[PDB]
Amino acid sequence: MKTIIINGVQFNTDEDTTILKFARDNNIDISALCFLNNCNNDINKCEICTVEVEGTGLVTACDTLIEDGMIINTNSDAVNEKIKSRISQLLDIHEFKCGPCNRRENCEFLKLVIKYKARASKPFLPKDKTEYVDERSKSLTVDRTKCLLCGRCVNACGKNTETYAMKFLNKNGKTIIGAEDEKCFDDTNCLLCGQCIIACPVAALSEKSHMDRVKNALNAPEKHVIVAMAPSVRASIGELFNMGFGVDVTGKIYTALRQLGFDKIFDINFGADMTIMEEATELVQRIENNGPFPMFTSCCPGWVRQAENYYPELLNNLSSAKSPQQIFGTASKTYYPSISGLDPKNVFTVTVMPCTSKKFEADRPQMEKDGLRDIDAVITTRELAKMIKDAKIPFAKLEDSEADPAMGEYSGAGAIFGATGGVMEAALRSAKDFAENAELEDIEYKQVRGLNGIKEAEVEINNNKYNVAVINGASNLFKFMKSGMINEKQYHFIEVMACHGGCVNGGGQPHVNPKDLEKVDIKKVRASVLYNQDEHLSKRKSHENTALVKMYQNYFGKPGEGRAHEILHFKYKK
Ligand code: SF4
Ligand code: SF4
Ligand code: SF4
Ligand code: SF4
Ligand code: FES
Repeated sequence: MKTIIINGVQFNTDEDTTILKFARDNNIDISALCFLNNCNNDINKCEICTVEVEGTGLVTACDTLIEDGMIINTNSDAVNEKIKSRISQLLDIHEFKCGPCNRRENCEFLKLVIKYKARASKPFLPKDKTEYVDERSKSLTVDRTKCLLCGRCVNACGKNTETYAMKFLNKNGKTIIGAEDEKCFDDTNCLLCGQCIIACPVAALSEKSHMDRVKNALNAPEKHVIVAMAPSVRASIGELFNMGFGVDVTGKIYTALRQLGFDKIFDINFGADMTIMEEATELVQRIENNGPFPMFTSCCPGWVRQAENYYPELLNNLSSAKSPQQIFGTASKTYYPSISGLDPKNVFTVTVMPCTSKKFEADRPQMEKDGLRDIDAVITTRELAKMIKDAKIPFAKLEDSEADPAMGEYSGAGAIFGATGGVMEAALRSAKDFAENAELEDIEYKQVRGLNGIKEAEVEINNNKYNVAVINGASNLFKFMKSGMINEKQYHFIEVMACHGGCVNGGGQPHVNPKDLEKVDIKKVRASVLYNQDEHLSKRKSHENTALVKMYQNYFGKPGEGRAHEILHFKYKK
């Protein structure tokens, strides 16, 4: 029993832990800023977690271990004035104009300024932002008038991806963050996964806006504007409307989209089922052809960039199926006209994604046919929330509506795509029926679910054994390759997601404050929505999607051949 005193209350504990963590454990208020992902900003520590230890002085609670005999005061005048001082110093480098700011409603810094009634010694009022802003990327943007130089993005990049594509740079004698050599991120090894954005406490890192593309298309009378959301959006956007965590808001989204004026409400889960039709078919062909193995998924553009940038020799092993977004988009410019009378050139296709890398994918030059882009705009979950709020739509009390079914129906296999191992599970449900010419009732592959960084399973397909792996996060791809794990056995099919937890933890998702992250397992809670959908859907195999089956039978023919192979696939040369 360590005996410690905090603010004159006695605690007895066997724990070995920091002052911050014990304080959070025991409902004692200590502020923190740079501490995230189980670090601090090791050079240039923020000191916002300052406390007083009697007999020692002011210490940073986030990395100071409790010890027997400790007497700690978290709220003395000397403590508070130190913290207020540090915040004041940050205000001197911060353009404090919250009105038009994209983090106005959930900013960690604003909360601290209010809490400590901090004041700049000199307001920072840059009158040329162009010098502080980098909007070159198709996916990320930087506004250094907001940057606290807290290093959370640098550490998050390193931990989540191990690319270290986000760096501290010396620019003109001054420290900034940015890409290697202050290049555009896209021109570096960066995956464009946005985990750096998710780690940022302020509006310094953001997604590259596609809001003007959307606005202009909705305002163009001749454009017919389709919208379709990713699996994960329905499991997360409610967080930005005060509804809490793990709330299924699918039906409210469809209603909001109609109120925003979109012409057709479809769903990327339909594209997920399409990807499975193509990719399960391809896997069966590879089985019949004795390879080449392994086949890797190709639906995560962060992973595609990782392969391009670090494992180009694996590109010909990637599934040729387009991702759900791009396969959907392709069909929206071909099949959808065929059942509507729309001129394909007037269809404008918008997706809503939990992802920043999806904007790069959509903008890839060859992701088009007959001069028509597969996908014309990609907005993140955050961008859609802003749109809904700007339109004054009372989201939390909307009535549910349904999608337009022709490219809107989805199976429970497509529904689970947004969680790590979801693609794998979905794919196996169709590949085993396909390979065995059977309709199997046993379809749950729990072995590939959950938050382990690398997962594996042995699957029997048509009386032979196959090995599959699920790589959960870009850093785990590096581990899997570098460790040689990939050689313990012949792998046949491998899912890779760049974001840990899969797309539910993508870089376009709602920010979560670090204290909530401490009490809510965001990856699991968001994923649970998706798995619950699967449990209640009447179709749980992609090839049982009735609108999809109609689409292949009337328009595309059989997967992996004919029209489908010719326009629903994409291969990477580099
Ligand atoms: S980053 Fe935060 S404190 Fe700074 S202007 Fe935006 S909302 Fe205000
Ligand atoms: S987008 Fe991903 S890889 Fe690039 S700097 Fe951010 S966290 Fe690192
Ligand atoms: S961009 Fe954001 S996370 Fe990175 S150092 Fe600046 S304030 Fe911190
Ligand atoms: S895991 Fe999903 S959100 Fe993350 S980069 Fe890949 S596609 Fe995007
Ligand atoms: S939160 Fe402890 S030094 Fe930054």
